[PDB]
Amino acid sequence: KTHVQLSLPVLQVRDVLVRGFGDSVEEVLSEARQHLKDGTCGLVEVEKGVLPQLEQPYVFIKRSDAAPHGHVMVELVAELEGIQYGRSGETLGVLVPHVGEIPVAYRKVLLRK
Repeated sequence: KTHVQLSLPVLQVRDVLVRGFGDSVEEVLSEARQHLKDGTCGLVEVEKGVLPQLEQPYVFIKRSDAAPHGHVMVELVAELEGIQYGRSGETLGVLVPHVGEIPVAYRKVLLRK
């Protein structure tokens, strides 16, 4: 299927134990997609102070359309040293590995795969 419905655990930034997916733009998009498929991907909502507490390259989910069954359609965009790889809409948050942290909420999305 070209899209998959997921419900992503929303994590507080200071609880995150593994603060990024890897060391290159290509690796972090790859690992983010793998973790989404395996159900081991969390979401950190971006506010002042958040991104400097996480590791670059970043992987964002961004809105890709103006929302079936409650799930916002999203796509992945990576960022490294101020340059983004991908072009999309408003950021819904930054993706990180989930390794058991307790979430504050869940965010329903329809992920373009």
